[PDB]
Amino acid sequence: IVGGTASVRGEWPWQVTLHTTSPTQRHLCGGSIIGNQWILTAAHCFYGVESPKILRVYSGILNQSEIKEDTSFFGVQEIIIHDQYKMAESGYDIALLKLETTVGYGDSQRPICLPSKGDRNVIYTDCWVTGWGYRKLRDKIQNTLQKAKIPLVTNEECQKRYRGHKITHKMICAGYREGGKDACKGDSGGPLSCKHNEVWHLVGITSWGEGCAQRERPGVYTNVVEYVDWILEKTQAV
Ligand SMILES: NCc1ccc(Cl)cc1CNC(=O)N[C@@H](Cc1ccccc1)c1nc(-c2ccc3c(N)n[nH]c3c2)c(Cl)[nH]1
Repeated sequence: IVGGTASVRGEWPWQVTLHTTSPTQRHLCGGSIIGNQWILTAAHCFYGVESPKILRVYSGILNQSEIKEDTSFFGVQEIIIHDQYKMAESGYDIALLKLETTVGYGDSQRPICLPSKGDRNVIYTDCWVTGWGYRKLRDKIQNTLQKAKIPLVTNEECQKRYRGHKITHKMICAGYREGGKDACKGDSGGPLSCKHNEVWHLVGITSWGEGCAQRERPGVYTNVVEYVDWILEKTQAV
């Protein structure tokens, strides 16, 4: 996160750190708890990932330093990538992780509500992007979970900012015209959480952008409301 601040413990209890153990254990992507066996993240995170056996999900983490060999985690039973997904810039940048065991809910880990079908017409004015990603273009993964409030941008306005790309309604953008606050390297897969009627909703999935927090370059997010049926299809399968 560029231009953000340290989060308070328990502030984003749906935020997870997805680690890889191949070749060395390290943070790979952000993610969100949406169910007691389900993590919602970005499909691009799994480029070259041949097995879910190399993945570890850590919930209830403020600081990456809390993760040691003895730290409990959730194994991944299955990686579910949207089957229309080709690349982040083309959309369908969404994936589900089916966990091997059940997340016990508490004040350190709980699910975030998915947007409602009716909420496609609602205007969110209180949106936050969270993660352990870089604070600048050339940096390292941050110890403490960072947060930054970002305004949503219309599709039309986002499309003017990305000449040469096709910004679909399955994408949602967020950023300041002058830049300064955004997601950066290591934040992808994480949430864009918006508070409306005292309830947090998973409005976006950190997907892609041209650089980090650049002037007239909004962050591009998977528009979660456009995938609620896909999420229900994969999580509510008979
Ligand atoms: N252009 C930035 C931008 C701006 C606004 C918005 Cl909304 C989205 C984005 C996108 N921001 C991303 O996170 N992009 C992902 C893409 C990607 C995901 C997974 C694997 C490969 C590529 C990314 N993650 C890392 C990364 C991961 C882990 C570590 C680590 N342990 N050390 N260093 C790291 C660095 C890099 Cl580099 N790039």
